[PDB]
Amino acid sequence: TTILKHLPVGQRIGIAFSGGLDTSAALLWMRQKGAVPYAYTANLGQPDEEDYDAIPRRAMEYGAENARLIDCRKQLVAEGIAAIQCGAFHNTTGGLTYFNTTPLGRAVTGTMLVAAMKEDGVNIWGDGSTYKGNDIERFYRYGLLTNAELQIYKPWLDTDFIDELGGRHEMSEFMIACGFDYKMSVEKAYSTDSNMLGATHEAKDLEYLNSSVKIVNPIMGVKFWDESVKIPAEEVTVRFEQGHPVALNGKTFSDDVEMMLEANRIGGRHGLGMSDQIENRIIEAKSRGIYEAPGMALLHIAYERLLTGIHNEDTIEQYHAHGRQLGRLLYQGRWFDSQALMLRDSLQRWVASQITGEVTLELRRGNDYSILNTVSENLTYKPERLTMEKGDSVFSPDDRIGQLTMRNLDITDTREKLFGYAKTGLLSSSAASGVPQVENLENK
Amino acid sequence: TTILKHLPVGQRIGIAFSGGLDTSAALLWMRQKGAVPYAYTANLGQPDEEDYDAIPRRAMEYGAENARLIDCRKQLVAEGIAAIQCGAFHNTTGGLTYFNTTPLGRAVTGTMLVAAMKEDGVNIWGDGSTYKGNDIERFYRYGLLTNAELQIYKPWLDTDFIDELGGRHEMSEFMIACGFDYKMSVEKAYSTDSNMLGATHEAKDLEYLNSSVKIVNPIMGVKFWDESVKIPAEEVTVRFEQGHPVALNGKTFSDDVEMMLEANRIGGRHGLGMSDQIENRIIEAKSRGIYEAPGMALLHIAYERLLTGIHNEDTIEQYHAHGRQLGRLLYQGRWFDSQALMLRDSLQRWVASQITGEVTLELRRGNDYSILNTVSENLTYKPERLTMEKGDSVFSPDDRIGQLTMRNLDITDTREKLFGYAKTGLLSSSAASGVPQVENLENK
Amino acid sequence: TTILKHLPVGQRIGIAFSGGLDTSAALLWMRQKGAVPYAYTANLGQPDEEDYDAIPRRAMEYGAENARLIDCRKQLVAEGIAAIQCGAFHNTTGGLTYFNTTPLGRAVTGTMLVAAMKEDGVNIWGDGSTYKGNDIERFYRYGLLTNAELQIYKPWLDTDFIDELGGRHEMSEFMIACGFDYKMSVEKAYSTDSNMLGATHEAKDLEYLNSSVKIVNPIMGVKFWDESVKIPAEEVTVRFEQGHPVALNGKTFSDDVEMMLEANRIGGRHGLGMSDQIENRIIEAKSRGIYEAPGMALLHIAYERLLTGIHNEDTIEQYHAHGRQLGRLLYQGRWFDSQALMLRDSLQRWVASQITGEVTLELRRGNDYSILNTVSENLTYKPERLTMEKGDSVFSPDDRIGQLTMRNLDITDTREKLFGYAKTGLLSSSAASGVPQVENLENK
Amino acid sequence: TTILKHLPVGQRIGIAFSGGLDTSAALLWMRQKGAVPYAYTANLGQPDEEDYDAIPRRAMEYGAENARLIDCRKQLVAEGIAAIQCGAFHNTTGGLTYFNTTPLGRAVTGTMLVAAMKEDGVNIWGDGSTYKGNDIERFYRYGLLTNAELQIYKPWLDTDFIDELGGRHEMSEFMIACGFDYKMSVEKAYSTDSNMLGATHEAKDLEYLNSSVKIVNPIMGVKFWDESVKIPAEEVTVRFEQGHPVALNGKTFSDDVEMMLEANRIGGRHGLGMSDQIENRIIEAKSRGIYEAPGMALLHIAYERLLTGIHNEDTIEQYHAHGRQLGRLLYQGRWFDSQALMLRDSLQRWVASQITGEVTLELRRGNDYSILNTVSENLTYKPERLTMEKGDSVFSPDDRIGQLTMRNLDITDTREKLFGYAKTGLLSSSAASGVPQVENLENK
Repeated sequence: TTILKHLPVGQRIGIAFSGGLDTSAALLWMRQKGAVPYAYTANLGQPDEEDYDAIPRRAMEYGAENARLIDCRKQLVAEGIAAIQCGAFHNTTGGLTYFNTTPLGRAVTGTMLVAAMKEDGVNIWGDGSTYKGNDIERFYRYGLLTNAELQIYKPWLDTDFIDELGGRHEMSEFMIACGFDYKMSVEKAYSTDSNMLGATHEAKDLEYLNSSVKIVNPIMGVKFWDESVKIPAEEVTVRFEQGHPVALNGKTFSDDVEMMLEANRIGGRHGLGMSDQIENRIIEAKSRGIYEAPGMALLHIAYERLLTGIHNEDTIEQYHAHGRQLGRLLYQGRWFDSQALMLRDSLQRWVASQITGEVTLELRRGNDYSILNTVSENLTYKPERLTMEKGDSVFSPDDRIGQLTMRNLDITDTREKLFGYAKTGLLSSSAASGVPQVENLENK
Repeated sequence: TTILKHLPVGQRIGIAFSGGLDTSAALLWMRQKGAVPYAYTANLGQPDEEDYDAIPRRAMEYGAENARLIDCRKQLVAEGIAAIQCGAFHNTTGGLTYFNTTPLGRAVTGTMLVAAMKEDGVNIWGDGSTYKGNDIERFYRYGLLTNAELQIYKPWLDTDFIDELGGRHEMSEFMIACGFDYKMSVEKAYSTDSNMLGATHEAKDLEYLNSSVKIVNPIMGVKFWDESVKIPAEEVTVRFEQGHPVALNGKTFSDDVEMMLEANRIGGRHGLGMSDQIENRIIEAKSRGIYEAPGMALLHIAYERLLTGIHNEDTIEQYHAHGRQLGRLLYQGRWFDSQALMLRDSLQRWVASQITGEVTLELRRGNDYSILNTVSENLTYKPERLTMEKGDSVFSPDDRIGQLTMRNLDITDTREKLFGYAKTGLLSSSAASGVPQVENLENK
Repeated sequence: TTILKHLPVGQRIGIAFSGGLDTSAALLWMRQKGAVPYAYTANLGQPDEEDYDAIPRRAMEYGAENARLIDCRKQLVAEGIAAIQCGAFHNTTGGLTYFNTTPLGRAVTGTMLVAAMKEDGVNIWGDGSTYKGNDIERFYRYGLLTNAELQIYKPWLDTDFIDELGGRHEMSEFMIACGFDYKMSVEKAYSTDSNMLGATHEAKDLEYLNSSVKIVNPIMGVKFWDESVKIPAEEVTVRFEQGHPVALNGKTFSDDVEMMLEANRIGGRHGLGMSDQIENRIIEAKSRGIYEAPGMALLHIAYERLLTGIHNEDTIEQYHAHGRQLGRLLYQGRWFDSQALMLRDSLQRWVASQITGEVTLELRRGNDYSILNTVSENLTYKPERLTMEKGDSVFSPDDRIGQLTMRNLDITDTREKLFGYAKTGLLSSSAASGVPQVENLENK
Repeated sequence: TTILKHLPVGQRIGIAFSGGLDTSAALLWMRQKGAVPYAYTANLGQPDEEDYDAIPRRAMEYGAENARLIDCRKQLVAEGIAAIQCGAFHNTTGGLTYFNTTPLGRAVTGTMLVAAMKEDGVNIWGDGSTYKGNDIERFYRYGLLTNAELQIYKPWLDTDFIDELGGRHEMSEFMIACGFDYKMSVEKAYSTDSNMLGATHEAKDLEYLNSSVKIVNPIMGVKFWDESVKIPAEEVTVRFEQGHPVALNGKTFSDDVEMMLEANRIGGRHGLGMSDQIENRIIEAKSRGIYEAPGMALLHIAYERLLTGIHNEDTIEQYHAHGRQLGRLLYQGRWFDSQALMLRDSLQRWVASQITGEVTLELRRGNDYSILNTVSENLTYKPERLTMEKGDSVFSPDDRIGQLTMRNLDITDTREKLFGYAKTGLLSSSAASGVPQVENLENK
């Protein structure tokens, strides 16, 4: 059996230990009931975390056999950069994009923490991810891809667990009954999950479509919708070498994690990258979220502007189509499946490899920015190529006339189709007024 | 022969008469050389045109046999609304979109003015569209689809024409030599083409990638990048009935043209919808443009937000894929070809028909706005459906466990593929650190 | 609760009564245990059924409250024709195709029999479809789409049912213990499911990949692989009007069911349309089947040959892409979902509507046939259009030279990309020998 | 200027010297008029060529400065194998496929012969490919990608050439007037172009759709449609290692050219792989051809059968979609463009790399064959996985019930859409009879 519904007494069980009430109470309870819990805390460069080292120590205090801090920043940023290179984003509204930051975080922690558990002889993961979300499924696959012998204990399937730690208040009472003066965090009107690529806000009041970003206190940027917050316009340069982001404002970095942290600071000052999406969950039901990803947004804008100046139309269209499809697979927890790897590897090799260049932007408030300059030794755009100024052209007016004439047979075929569609009722006429009129409900 | 290189003396020739120097000098010249020109001016609701009635009168004064004002506003707005319903936009940069406003305008005028010419027994169109642009090709097909017997005279293929009206100065001198005290318009640092769906700015200084929107004086909106321009935040509501935009700020309109003019006013106050694109022309070479489309942008944002709250994932993905493909066909001048009609009709019938609802936005500067509310009697998003509050769920925790178990065989297959790809060199390992590592250049 | 695990005593329960041992024993058992079963038999024009009227009478004899014969032939053939018009087939191997005949049959019976049950005040369906197949899921959705109040009783979830009717032998013993001298059918080396569109053979010895079509006794055609079976070559004509198949061998029919029965006879004489597929089930695991669909294959060949002579390339490619996607949705039981309806309606309206014409074939053995003639008043293929004979061409040699020159800028860009890819290691060189060499494992 | 319309007197000009009347007369004429022609003959393993060495000697006799035999077999077969691995075939009719053998041949010779010319200081190619075909465009790009300084002389643009060598008879008379007792080949009712991957037959009587394969004398196989030709059934095995075809009938080869020649012999004995296609040319007008490719067909069937037993559904669908798109690019002469390389490299790396296995077939006549066995150490199909025999399953009946329940919310949404579409007129009803009825012309 892969899924365990009862606490495996006397056995080693791993817990992805965040340090919050849920994992603190669960770890203490698992130790108290006879299991041997091992805690693993992922360093994800969370914007609202200032003391990762204190977390494993809290796990030991609550009963962990051993507690480790697993650094996942390097891997997280590497996958985030791959996602930018592939345009692996599928939830967009009016062009505004969610950068799939939670899905990227899960691909990294679901594999890395289970690998750390395996290394320690821990083959059971006590994962509390809930039954209505996407993470329960993402963690299930990533964990099993990493350890074929993995078993997953879902505490909420254990009646003994539910009877004692059924909610926040029960858990708080439990900690106190166990001798720990636990202090709960201040309640918010929504729930937040974050990593150094982005933050997601959902649930509670954000379940209502008449709530908006205004109820959120951003953790990676400023409240740009508040007129009293001063945000001076700022010029910023983003430079890539073979698809890899290497410099911001003319400066290079010791590693990609430092680069991403600076991208976040720059975008954050403006509130760049925030969006509000209604999305389709893996289970085919909709949820709503508010998102932040300042650095990812900054890199995305510059990367796409260079793409438009370097690649041909067929290639750009394959980037958009394959990237969206890849974004959906990423969201589904299938980032390492063959159908995703084949799209990601393709886009990195043939599209991203040629993205060498620099884009200059002026950032103002929120998503309001302007492109100021675009340069690249690989540009196929050239000011002289299609200019009507001066002269000297690769093709002549007579050449274009020949190209137009080559369209004649197909134009005749299309006209004949218009007559055919009018005869079969799909068009009112192939003309009337001149413009063909399609016969459907939207034709007023 | 379809294309004529010599002025057809003694024959009727139609001219799409804009009223500018080029069409004024060409019409006068064609009359002077023995042809019988007929002028057709399209009323396109251009933002920078205040006196359409004066244009046909100027055509008569310069030599037109007859001059007509053909109203194309109703048809233009109908096609613009269809484009919104279909998401028929393919040039996007970092999510910012060009609304294909010139391609829509050409589909309407290329067919309507040629139909008006045919009605008057005019079977030759003297069209000066240039040899390096997209319009020469769009007009060629739309014209021939409308009139199988159409011939197109390209003045720039006529050496006599070039010898006399080779440039702006030659044309100006010609008007004066012909007895007309012609007054040229003030020169700008770029060229503009517009209609009531949008304005495009290109050429001259905009050919350089280090020029930006700041050199443009917007004609449909304000200079939002200028801090001295005051733009108060504004709440706006956009309501649709079966995919059709029917109310703005709770008010309905006498017709769709009035609706679009109000959408433009609202978005215009904020500079909503402006973008800067490097695009691929039909001839496979790149050009650069600055675009305005305030009303189209406002409707697009609201339409997509409703789409995300109403349709399932497969359907939304077909809207994005088919809409982009349709946008490319529209740009190519193939809006009435079978491959475009089949996508447009499909999206209107099955996607747009269910878009009944209202979206509330707060518009600030440029593209910076926030979504404040989303309502629809057709929403499939419901706050109660996936909430962890209260209780009562359509599926249980045990149900989700079963769904996860059904993934086991495919998860095993994927793990086996990871081992297989590591063996064949595509992955460093199926793990190392835990995260599979793809073997390509972007892997640092 | 939608799914019921216990027999609903005293309530009306509908059974899709095939007349075999499984449904005979289940109906008798349900009556014996206190339920009130209503039997519904679908007339699907099964090739191996000679007495549909006897079935409802057998249901009454075994305990049915009422038993009805629901004719589904007209609807089945209508959906089969729609599938041909849309090329809604996704499981192909080396070009050989499975015509999704079981998925079409389920869409029709899942909706029609539940509608018949609802009409009779029966809101519970006792459906034995098994837990490992595709049908359990197809019937579940089609049933619930038709009756929102439907509950589905799965007998195999009832321990009392399993204890008594656990297998074929137990069921046979049960019938006898209940007073019925039941005579089981002769056992075969595989299982068969059929309707007038096609027959599927799977399970038992067909689970082994070293078994082949040779172990199957075809029920819609002859054993064409057996040299001793004589099959004279046969000329056949298939004619369509606006996408609808109307004549075979110059003869018309009283209705589409008669047409399809004749198509099956013609193809059947040759064994046309048989295939062997390894396919992916809805649950993401593979199964193997042997298939027959003589009439569907005959119509498919003629329809596609006309498509190639009538439609442009973009349109043909949309037919292939959208048709495959639609085939997958059909297989998933999503034939009536928005994402499927939008593809099916599109293809019927814009692709099928223009398919008017006739194709002549010579059928020999199995899939070996030749196309002998293709005619259509809508052909865009014309022998004179691209012939090098005589003369008179719509475009001239000079015109083609101009069209070639228009490719120059993009050719330069591609060459530059080849140099760029060689520099970044994706190509060995942009040349070596002359042919660019891609750097991957398949490059020997 | 890239294209030359006049013979470049005193300059070196390369000719792709086939040895037929056209290239013999053209080379002699070019020498006679003052140019310095260099002949290049591609060894393409043509099925109807028995003496390649005699060709360069004939070129010298007619006036070549130097004449070389360039072996292109290794490169041709490498690209043919890549095409099989990628399913790069887009012209299919009823599942029957054209294997893009001419497009593959042109990609290889267009680059290799121009590279050979460049190596010899020859920067002008006298290429007679005609103005109405696809090759003029394929050769133009492949040549210019290989040599940026290439100029192409089209003899048919030279009036002096046309005046003297306007047709077959004029050319024959020319050879004789120049002192060569030239003997023309026997005339056929169609034209043929071939290489070791396949042969194409077109033009003359094949321009008429009432002509058929029966007028063709196959050059790579037998006349399988002729009952008097005896073709015994034959068992054949095809084995792949990591996507590469390595053994036929249990035997390996010294190189891939020998392997392909044996594949051709095996398929040829049966006439496997012949098809008749109406296709869309690059210029958007249709042509008709008869095709042969026995070896390619044999490898394609085995490769796809293994694909279906090894890869998941998303991956197989990407293979079909990306492969067709790649086939169209190959046909267009864009095999080395970024948009093609990105699809080809992707499919080779992630799809083909896992195709290790062996398929056994029984070949009979033409396309009539049966699959007899399928084996692979990489199969994800397993007879035990979904069998209802014995027991022991990875998922239980209860697990499937949970998976079904997870569909409930989306099923409700779809039902609601059916009601919505009936209300807006797209469906007659969400039911009537039970089956939803789409409101379009094909609904009888």
